[PDB]
Amino acid sequence: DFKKLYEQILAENEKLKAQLHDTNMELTDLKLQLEKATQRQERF
Amino acid sequence: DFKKLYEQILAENEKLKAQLHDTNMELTDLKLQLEKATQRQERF
Repeated sequence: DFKKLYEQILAENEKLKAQLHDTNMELTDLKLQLEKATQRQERF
Repeated sequence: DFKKLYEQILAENEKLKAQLHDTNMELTDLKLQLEKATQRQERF
């Protein structure tokens, strides 16, 4: 009856790991386009 | 013990909810300014 609570939140938690990574890949495309569009900030 | 079972995954699910939201807003920042032909951003 609690085995399912584990399954529900963990299924979502996995998805949250994947969707963040997906939104990070867009953000990484955008920092790449940044340093191509301009000089960009040189923190690293 | 199952009360912690919920809280362990759900606290991580919370963390994931927060950081994704930040990556969404800063992606919308990065996207907006980028194509506007930006120089620098603050993000965080």
